[PDB]
Amino acid sequence: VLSEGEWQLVLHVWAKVEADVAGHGQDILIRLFKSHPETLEKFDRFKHLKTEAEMKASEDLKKHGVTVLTALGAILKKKGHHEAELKPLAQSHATKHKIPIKYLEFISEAIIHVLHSRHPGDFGADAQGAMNKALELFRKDIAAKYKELGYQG
Ligand code: HEM
Repeated sequence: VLSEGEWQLVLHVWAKVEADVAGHGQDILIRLFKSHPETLEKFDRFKHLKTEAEMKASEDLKKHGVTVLTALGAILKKKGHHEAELKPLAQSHATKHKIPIKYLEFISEAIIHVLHSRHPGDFGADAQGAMNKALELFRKDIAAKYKELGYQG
């Protein structure tokens, strides 16, 4: 359970993201795909992309980055009271997209890295720890739904 002070740190940096949702989504997906290429293989939509320059030039990838970060921002702004938002995401990512929990750990690392690059003054260690906690809570609650459905592994 995050404290109120931890949530304020999370949402203070997140408010900085929402000024350029699409640029953050590109950086985060690109980092994810470069750092963990098995993740790219889960997107039929993106698996033709073989270079970082091709990734950066894809408008469809940029669109999907906005989809991802819009869903995550709606979850973070619930401060843990996010059952209604996680249900459908857990269900589609477990049963349709077939995304292991571990890949959610990978994208959490990419989110943290990109927020540190773009917002260092609002993402010192206290905020990095709080955001780590927020993303861990996201994964914990998604993993419980995966387990229900038979996909925790
Ligand atoms: C912060 C974590 C994530 C969030 C908030 C998120 C959010 C979303 C949303 C909102 C959609 C569209 C609606 C739906 O299908 O449920 C989507 C689609 C999808 N997601 Fe994620 N996602 C996350 C992580 C991942 C990861 C790590 C992967 C793969 C490694 C992944 C793979 C996919 C795929 C394959 C689709 C369908 C894309 C398409 O072909 O249109 N997601 N995600």
